[PDB]
Amino acid sequence: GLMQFTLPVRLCKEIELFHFDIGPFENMWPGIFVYMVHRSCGTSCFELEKLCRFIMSVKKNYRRVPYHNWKHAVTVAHCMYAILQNNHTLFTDLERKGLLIACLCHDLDHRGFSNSYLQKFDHPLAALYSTSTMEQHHFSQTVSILQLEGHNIFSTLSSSEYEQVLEIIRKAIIATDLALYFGNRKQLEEMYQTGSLNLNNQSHRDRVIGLMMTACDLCSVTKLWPVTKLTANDIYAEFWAEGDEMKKLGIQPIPMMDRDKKDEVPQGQLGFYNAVAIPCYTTLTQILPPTEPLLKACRDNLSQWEKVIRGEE
Ligand SMILES: O=c1ccn(-c2cccc(OC(F)(F)F)c2)nc1-c1ccnn1-c1cccc2ccccc12
Ligand SMILES: [Mg+2]
Ligand SMILES: [Zn+2]
Repeated sequence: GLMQFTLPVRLCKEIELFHFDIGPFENMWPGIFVYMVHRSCGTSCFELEKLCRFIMSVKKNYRRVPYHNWKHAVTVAHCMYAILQNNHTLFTDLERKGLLIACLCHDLDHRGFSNSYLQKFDHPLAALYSTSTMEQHHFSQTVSILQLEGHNIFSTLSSSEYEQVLEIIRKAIIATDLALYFGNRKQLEEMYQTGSLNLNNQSHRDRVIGLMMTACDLCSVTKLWPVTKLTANDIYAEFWAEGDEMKKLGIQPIPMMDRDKKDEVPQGQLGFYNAVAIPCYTTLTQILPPTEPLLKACRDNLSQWEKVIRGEE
């Protein structure tokens, strides 16, 4: 109860910023996460012993893939922590508890393959869940680990609150299906411009939480250029592996995933910042003004990719 997790000075300060990188020391990421729960939610909200057992089982269930790994889980949870701390009074005690857990678990047991590949391979998970295939898996895994012994970190919640928080986590995880993002932002933009957006409408909160989730999940594009540049390697290493597996099924993959078309990447990153990332942080800044740093940093990197194309690096 009196055991305040503290970080070294540079981490204690840099962690409050949106562009924080959690660094190369795996063994520190669990301390970083707990520190974020304690600051974001209270020393009270979870039982330190049960939390630690839960974190470690979740770590154990992320795989050794180039990008969709434990480090991504904790990076996405850090961004969410940054948003919650910069919007201190907009969110309930339960949302804060559930949203940091949703992010840590959002990519549980990812193998580095898109829903498309699962469908074209005819993976058993594609029979079980037709849409948002991996995302229903990730939630289903979160529920599994919650149900292990000494792992129920929500035990002190009523039956009501327990169902509300698991329903926050489910929508949160589902919303990381980028196919769902496009229509979700369209609707939030229209509600905001015609002034009908209302954070008491549970239907509207749900949409806003989904957009935060897209924003946290994309947050590699909001880091300082050297971090963004080096993460793109990890992202594309998974893309090229999936393309290889597409070719193995007798299917020319889209160029994004074709490793023979490495040369087309910088223009592909342009597409994605213009079509996906910039729109995402624009609409999110309109709803939650204090998240502006993510937009600025995203623009900064869009600009860094244009420099790549113009042979200035
Ligand atoms: O640089 C990029 C170029 C293209 N896509 C992309 C486009 C279209 C569908 C798409 O998802 C799919 F691969 F499942 F098909 C990814 N994403 C990124 C990117 C930047 C930061 N994160 N990130 C992501 C990399 C890999 C899975 C991501 C999943 C969701 C959001 C961002 C994901
Ligand atoms: Mg995912
Ligand atoms: Zn993710």
